[PDB]
Amino acid sequence: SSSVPSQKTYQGSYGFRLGFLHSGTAKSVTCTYSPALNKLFCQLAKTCPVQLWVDSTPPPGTRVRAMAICKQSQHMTEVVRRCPHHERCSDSDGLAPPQHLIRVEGNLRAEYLDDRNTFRHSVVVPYEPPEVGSDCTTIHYNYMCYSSCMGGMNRRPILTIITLEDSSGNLLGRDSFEVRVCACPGRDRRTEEENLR
Ligand SMILES: [Zn+2]
Repeated sequence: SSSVPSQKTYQGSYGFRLGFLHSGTAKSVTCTYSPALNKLFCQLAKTCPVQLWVDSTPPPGTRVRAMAICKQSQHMTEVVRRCPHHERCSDSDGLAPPQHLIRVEGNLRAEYLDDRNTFRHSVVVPYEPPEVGSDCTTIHYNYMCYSSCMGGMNRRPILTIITLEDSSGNLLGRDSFEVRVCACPGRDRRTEEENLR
């Protein structure tokens, strides 16, 4: 009735870790990642490219799961879901449950899970190796509530946990990042980094 997934970074046998575009903080950026904060800033329901880097190719049937949790210990048993307003909106892509914060864009093989025991939401896709001309695999995520949505992200720091799993669900790798969904990611990142003095 209470639990939390592990957030322990784990590179594993295949050298798994995340990467992000180096987009800077101009006002026009639709998303941007802060290395100093390990924090992705993005806009509501827009493309967030997240890169999967491995040193060696994982086995057939490997999968990539994303799940959101509250970062603070006093809230980590609370399931992260969309707020009442956005859950009722007509923004369904035909695949994602209306309550799920995290969607995958542009992948018809995305699978969405309400865990039967923990009730937590996640979205999982097949692992694909990098395409011709690329050195990493990119997943396009969408975050479907704002950080300020009460009943949703609740103005709480939220962590996204990305896990590399084998076909049976066993852990092969894990990485994570804080996520802020906001109107102007470039300005918000530069403002939060200004305090790093
Ligand atoms: Zn919302």
